[PDB]
Amino acid sequence: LTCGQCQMNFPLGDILIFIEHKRKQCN
Ligand SMILES: [Zn+2]
Repeated sequence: LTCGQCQMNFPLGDILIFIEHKRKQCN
């Protein structure tokens, strides 16, 4: 997944990381 806030791209199977960032790291 890719998030503009963190401006980073992730390959398939790494969606878990995206959720964590948007959890408490993406405020
Ligand atoms: Zn983010």
